[PDB]
Amino acid sequence: MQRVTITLDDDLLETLDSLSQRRGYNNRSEAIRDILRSALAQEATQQHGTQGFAVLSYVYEHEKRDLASRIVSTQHHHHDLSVATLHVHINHDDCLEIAVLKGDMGDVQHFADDVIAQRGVRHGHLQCLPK
Amino acid sequence: MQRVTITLDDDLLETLDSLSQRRGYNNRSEAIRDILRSALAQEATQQHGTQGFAVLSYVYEHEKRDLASRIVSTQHHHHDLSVATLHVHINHDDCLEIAVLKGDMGDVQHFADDVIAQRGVRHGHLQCLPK
Amino acid sequence: MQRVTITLDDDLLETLDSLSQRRGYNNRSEAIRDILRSALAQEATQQHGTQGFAVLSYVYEHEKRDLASRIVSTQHHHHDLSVATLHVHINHDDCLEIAVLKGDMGDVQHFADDVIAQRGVRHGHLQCLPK
Amino acid sequence: MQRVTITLDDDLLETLDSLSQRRGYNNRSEAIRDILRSALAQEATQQHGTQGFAVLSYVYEHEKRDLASRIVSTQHHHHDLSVATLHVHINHDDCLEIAVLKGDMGDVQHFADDVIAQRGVRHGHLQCLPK
DNA sequence: AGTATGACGAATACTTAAAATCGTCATACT
DNA sequence: AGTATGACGATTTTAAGTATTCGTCATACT
Ligand SMILES: [K+]
Ligand SMILES: [K+]
Ligand SMILES: [K+]
Ligand SMILES: [K+]
Ligand SMILES: [K+]
Ligand code: NI
Ligand code: NI
Ligand code: NI
Ligand code: NI
Repeated sequence: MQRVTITLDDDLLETLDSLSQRRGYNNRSEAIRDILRSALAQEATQQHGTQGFAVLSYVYEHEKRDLASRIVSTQHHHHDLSVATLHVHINHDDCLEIAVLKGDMGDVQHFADDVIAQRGVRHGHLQCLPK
Repeated sequence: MQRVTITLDDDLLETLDSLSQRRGYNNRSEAIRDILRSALAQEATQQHGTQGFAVLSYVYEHEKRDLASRIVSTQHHHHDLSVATLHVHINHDDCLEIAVLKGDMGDVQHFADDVIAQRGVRHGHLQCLPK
Repeated sequence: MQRVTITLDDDLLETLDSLSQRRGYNNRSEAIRDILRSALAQEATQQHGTQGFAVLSYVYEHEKRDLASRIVSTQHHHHDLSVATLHVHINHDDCLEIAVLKGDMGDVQHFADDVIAQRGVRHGHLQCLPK
Repeated sequence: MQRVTITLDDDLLETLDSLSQRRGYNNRSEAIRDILRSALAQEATQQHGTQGFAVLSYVYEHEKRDLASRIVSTQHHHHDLSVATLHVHINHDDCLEIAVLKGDMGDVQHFADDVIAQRGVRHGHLQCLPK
């Protein structure tokens, strides 16, 4: 098999290990392998063509890599694809934005990842509602 | 923080890396992490004790007398969970409502149900975001 | 850009400078500007062909079965002037709605009126932001 | 009397002068004096006591003065007076934000100023709805 | 009185350089 | 297989410094 080195926040790591231990896992590699495999398999994306509405929601640290200042530009670039976005400051560092999108379910998907992917933007998620 | 090495079958890794490039993160580490945090969260939102946030999105028509009226009511019902609610008038008689909620994941789920029910609520979807 | 000097009575200036420090701007120039744009943009809305954005806010009781799903219907009549509408649930029966509107300042003021009307809408206010 | 030099955008200055001319004003200093005096005198501050809800709404170039990330930062500083904020991208450069505030009408008022005073935040406006 | 401008400390925008983190591999001990 | 690290380029943070653009007061013209 292949080796791979990932880098995790201390908290993430603990949260992960313990939870892997309470499940009967004696080795991380298995543990993680099962999750990747699982969540990876149960996947699906948006067919390019249909139009409609989408609801992109996600959390992120506004401090990390001028994410706040950046996320906006990211959107203003396709400002003809954003209806509005609702923000909710959940604490000094973290933020929970919810963006309503409208247009080519394709462009949407893009713009979505143009966000979600960013390092320091956890729990990304795009929900679609095509005409 | 922390850095770890795991081992996964040549097969899986390929599947993972496809995702890395295919959908955004040209970073294997993040890809994993985001999939790791998905995991922890699921098996945290469906765990006794957890509190947090949540994004309940749904559609419905403003043409039914016993549809648009109830929603708001049954929502004020537990107005201690509703942070706010963005609403869009997609077309002439259809509404796209997104409601951000906050509290014990339990009640929250409950609260979501008592909303997706009210006949006329289509595509109802809950997205939990623990602490 | 442009820089100008004006002359005002010792009296007035003192009143202005109190405002500068008292309420934010520790900058005389801005203080003035903001007050100047209030003036202009005011006698800019009450005019012809004037188009732009507007923020219609108001409160009401959802308890009244003819007030809850009553506002949404009116808004759906001008679903072409509505962008989105944020809504909060102050308490068991109080609603705080904010409707962001775009279009011609006429139809808007119109629209607003209709919504300010529907008996039971208190504190109703509309702010215009011409282009 | 006292001399004072303010700095204005070219457009602002023209918009202002012409409008001052169409009103029978032969000198700017009078024109401006009258507006300052008026709107200034016609104020309405908030006392540190009454709690309630507020509706702060403004526009601002997100690239100017790092506003996008600063605004956020400041709000996260008073992240307890903030319920939720609705953003709307009107164009590549400008943004229309609507923050719904809650708490001691006095702090709100303060906070609101910590947003409106900013060079780069035009048409700022606070609307109060106490208890 | 009402308008323009010079002059210059203060605030903000651009560049540029060094320091601290992250993302992957590869080697090495369990 | 699993897990832990050194090594090292790519990505971000900080710090630093210079060119601009502001905000006001002072001086001078209209
Ligand atoms: K991410
Ligand atoms: K609430
Ligand atoms: K609409
Ligand atoms: K908050
Ligand atoms: K301002
Ligand atoms: Ni925030
Ligand atoms: Ni609607
Ligand atoms: Ni309500
Ligand atoms: Ni914007």
